[PDB]
Amino acid sequence: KSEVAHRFKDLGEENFKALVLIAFAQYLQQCPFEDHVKLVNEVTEFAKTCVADESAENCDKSLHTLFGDKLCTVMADCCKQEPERNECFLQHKDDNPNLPRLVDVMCTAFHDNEETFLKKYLYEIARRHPYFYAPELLFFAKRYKAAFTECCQADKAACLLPKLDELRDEGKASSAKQRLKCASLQKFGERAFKAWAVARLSQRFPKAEFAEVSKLVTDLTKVHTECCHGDLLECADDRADLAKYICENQDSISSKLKECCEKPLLEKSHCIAEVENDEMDLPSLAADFVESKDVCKNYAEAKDVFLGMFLYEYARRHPDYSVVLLLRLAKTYETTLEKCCAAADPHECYAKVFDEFKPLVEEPQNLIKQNCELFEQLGEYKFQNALLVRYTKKVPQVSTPTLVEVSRNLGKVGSKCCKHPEAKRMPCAEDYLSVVLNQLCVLHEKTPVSDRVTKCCTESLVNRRPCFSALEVDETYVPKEFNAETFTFHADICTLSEKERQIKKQTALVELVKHKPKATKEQLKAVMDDFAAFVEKCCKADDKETCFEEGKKLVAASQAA
Repeated sequence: KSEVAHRFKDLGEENFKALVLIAFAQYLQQCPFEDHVKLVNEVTEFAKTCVADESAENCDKSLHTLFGDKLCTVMADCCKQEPERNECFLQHKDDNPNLPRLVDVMCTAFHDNEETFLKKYLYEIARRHPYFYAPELLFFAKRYKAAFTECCQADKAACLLPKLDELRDEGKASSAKQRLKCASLQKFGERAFKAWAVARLSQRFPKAEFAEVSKLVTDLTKVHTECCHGDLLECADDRADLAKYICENQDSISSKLKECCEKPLLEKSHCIAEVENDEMDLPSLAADFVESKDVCKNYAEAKDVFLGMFLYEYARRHPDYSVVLLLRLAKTYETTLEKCCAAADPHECYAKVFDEFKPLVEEPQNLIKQNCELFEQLGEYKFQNALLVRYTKKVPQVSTPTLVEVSRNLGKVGSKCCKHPEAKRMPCAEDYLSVVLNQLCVLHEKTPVSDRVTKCCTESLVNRRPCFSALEVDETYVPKEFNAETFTFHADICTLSEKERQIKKQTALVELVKHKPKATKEQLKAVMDDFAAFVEKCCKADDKETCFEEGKKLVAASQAA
């Protein structure tokens, strides 16, 4: 009885009220910080009475009832009964909240109140990332404190920032990768997430057999179902159970995790999550899945088991393949079996399934090869502008900030993965590609404006990237005329850093392409540099922001091109 006392004893108090603070902030993202900490205090106070005795007044209540009840003491449409009032809080999670505020003298605030500083960090991140992996957010919290426990007491802004530039970089990656996990579980189903897990684990532990891989998949599926559904306490508990289930059966999984298990709890599960693939002779995979005469009857007797074995055996031999490609081949193998098993001569039909896999393998290899060549031709900034143009052409109805954020992240994928050896570059490039594309989909789903985005985002998870790749120019889009909210500049841009000055210039490039999505050539190259020189000139000028006159001036010169 009393699930709150179960999780309080299993997780401890410190991790308890931190996870409870992440949950309320991800549900009600617009409430002030000091209102949540008081709710956490009253919830943590009630939990200790249930730890004192599991059968008090309301201990036996669900965690949905306990959390939902006091979520509503201070959206009021939802606060209906529990089998429904909890779902109402879920579909109101805002992936793009109207929040704006995301300095070595702030390091003072750390030393004035180390605790409130760290918990306000959890509050600000969780409310802007309502699907953040909460057990992993505790890890960034410890790493946040850890960094401040080293460089905040000679040259502060020299030890802090190189670590406060790697953590936040991992933070954006962590929230985006987890957002894809939640989308696959909630939009595409448990079967889709388990298929992704089977391929991911088979690549990672190719020495582990189909039993333990299937075992770890089932546990991993329950972990992320709870977290994405808002069951943060059970999710952190089960994540600790699974991380400790490994290590105890390490040699039956992979001989490469030993230096991760002597590590503390939050860093050991983060270690196992960031472990690289184990070491990869096996029989020909065509024998059991292609050339055997019993392929159709084995497939019909146990469909998902047969498909899982195929994905496990294929992924265990191809760590050079992306996970999304392996899922793509498994989908093709399923579709081919469905068609040829029902045909006249099935054996001669599905015996060609490896020939149709050939273009599906070469397509991402060619795409990454060409775009990494384009990256090395332009550098990251110009590669971002090239992708900016490319994607505003595909889907010009998408909001300009969304197109700028997606295209800039696509450029970051090139800077990171194109330097890798080809034996690990496609897993990097293509799987991060699906992560960034999922960002576009969830941001567009909040305010759908383009049926082309909607179709590619809802067609199929594995065909998402090929769907977007096939787009070129939206031939039905009517050009947008320039307005006041679109094109005005002033001299406040010169006080900006080098990064947000480029983002401003990249914001205007999107509006350029929206003004005429057919222009392209490198006619857009001339305009983008006409705007660049326009900013450099008026920033170094001798005036009172009266230069930024030249606005109506060179804009017309770009209507000439």
